[PDB]
Amino acid sequence: FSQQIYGVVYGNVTFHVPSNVPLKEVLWKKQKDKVAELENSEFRAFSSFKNRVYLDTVSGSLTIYNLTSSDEDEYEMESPNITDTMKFFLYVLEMVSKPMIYWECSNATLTCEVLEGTDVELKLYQGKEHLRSLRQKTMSYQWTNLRAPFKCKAVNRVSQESEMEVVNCPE
Ligand SMILES: *[C@@H]1O[C@H](CO)[C@@H](O)[C@H](O)[C@H]1NC(C)=O
Ligand SMILES: *[C@@H]1O[C@H](CO)[C@@H](O)[C@H](O)[C@H]1NC(C)=O
Ligand SMILES: *[C@@H]1O[C@H](CO)[C@@H](O)[C@H](O)[C@H]1NC(C)=O
Repeated sequence: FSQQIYGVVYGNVTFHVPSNVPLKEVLWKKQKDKVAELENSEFRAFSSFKNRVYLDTVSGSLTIYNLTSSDEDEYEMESPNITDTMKFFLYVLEMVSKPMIYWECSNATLTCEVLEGTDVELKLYQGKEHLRSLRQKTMSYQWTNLRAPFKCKAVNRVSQESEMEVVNCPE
């Protein structure tokens, strides 16, 4: 088992583990270090996870609260009567802010940019047409026409915001 999980800074995520036969004990590790456990009928969390994790005693599912970038990592769940691995790679992303659109009339160049966001992609549209996408926080485009306004969308795994603007240039 392997799973890709996307969380937001300061938010939380739950690593859902197949719930059938209740687990008697369960151990969660972040890389090779202990995160939390249900051992000998007692619960305990370790290091940075004390006070910010919840462990489902039935399924063994782990919930991590108040995510921070350091939390981005591979996590593994183990239980005595569970043969196979339960691996989860958690990515912690900051949400995108609203994109800004500006232009230069002289060289008919339109630029879109966005300040905040992790692994952001900017997508540009004019009318109902998707003109381009770039995995960057700034993207420029030389326009051929101004028959419709431009829409720029900033998107990442955990969020998205867009801005729409009409270009004002002398004909
Ligand atoms: C955990 O995140 C969810 C959305 O993913 C949110 O509804 C909830 O408020 C958060 N839990 C806590 C305790 O803040
Ligand atoms: C989350 O952690 C940050 C510091 O890293 C701080 O805002 C606070 O300790 C936590 N926030 C909440 C709502 O628990
Ligand atoms: C002109 O267009 C180029 C790209 O074609 C761009 O790099 C530049 O910022 C624009 N503005 C000016 C004043 O040249």
